[PDB]
Amino acid sequence: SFVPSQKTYQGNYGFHLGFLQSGTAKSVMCTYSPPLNKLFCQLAKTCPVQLWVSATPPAGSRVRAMAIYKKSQHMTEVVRRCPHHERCSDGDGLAPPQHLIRVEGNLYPEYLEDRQTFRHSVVVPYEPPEAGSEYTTIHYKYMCNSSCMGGMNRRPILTIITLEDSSGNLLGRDSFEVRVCACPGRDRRTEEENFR
Repeated sequence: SFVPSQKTYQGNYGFHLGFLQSGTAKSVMCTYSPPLNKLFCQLAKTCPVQLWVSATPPAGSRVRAMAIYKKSQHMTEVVRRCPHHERCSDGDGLAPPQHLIRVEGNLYPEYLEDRQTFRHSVVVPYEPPEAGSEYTTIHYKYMCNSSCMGGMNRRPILTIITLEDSSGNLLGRDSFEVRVCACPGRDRRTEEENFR
């Protein structure tokens, strides 16, 4: 499958991502590492992701989330949930069972499959920040740990977030690596130490 672009592009609206500082306590369900530009999260737990812009994009703007494998040998393979998780009864009535990335806390998600590449993505309308806020938050959930294919260790993934207009045209792009794991706080500390 043709590999989607992962090139960061702030664009005309200075679009980029942000993440709350969550620390590395073993109780943390989701934590982001700036040095690794990597999100560590527990299976099916909500992950707040921040959207920042220098100016509000036009009406009808949309935000798409798509996962792609990080290893070159895996890049052309569509990221899907493991057969077991897909068969698991955890559906919310909105997301097809095969989708790895889901949105929580948004009334308007659209779960899509590209007719050519077969890649999945989930899109929600872009909304400006709430009063007193400089960013907008979208809550994502990763519904599979890829345990059936060697886990995140063998099958690391990246999430590509794109700001788009109502017709699907690119307005901005950013991305981050994601590791679904048992103890996010522990994994981050270990990987950051290893990085050093």
